[PDB]
Amino acid sequence: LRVELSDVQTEYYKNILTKNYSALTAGAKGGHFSLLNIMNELKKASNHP
DNA sequence: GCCGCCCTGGAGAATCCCGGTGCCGAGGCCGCTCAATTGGTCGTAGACAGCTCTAGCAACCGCTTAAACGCACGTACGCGCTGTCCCCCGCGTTTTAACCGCCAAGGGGATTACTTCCTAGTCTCCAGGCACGTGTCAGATATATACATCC
Repeated sequence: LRVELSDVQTEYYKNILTKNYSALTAGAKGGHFSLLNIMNELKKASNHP
């Protein structure tokens, strides 16, 4: 069963794939986003934001 | 009538202020002058691309087991109080040497300019030392088997 993505999933996917550390931080107080293992973060974004 | 004592006024000298002129610190100007700038040439340091192989990383598993953690108890030590005595501090007095200003000549060392030559950079060629891989060999280790012996 192939299902589409939400808007949050799509914006997280384009933020990870076109790396946007300033945009990926946004409202986070810590701001510690790790983009080592890009494809694992892509799978995490495809599963749940 | 003559002589001595108290009260009050104007002129001579000291002081504050201002102007003209000379001296100290600093900045503008000028002159030398050597090092930064400009322009041109060329070699190569590094950026870029490409392929191969190994380490790291996120997130999960499973097993073991030793380290971590929590708790209770107990007692040793940190800490506070008190005494005591001794040694350091404050002060007065006396000494003394640091400090500054002086010879007296001479050598050491910093510059400026010059000469010379030995030695280290550079280039070319070559060979052997270092790094890596492997065959072989002697010392260390484990067991197979035979002989003396106690029950």
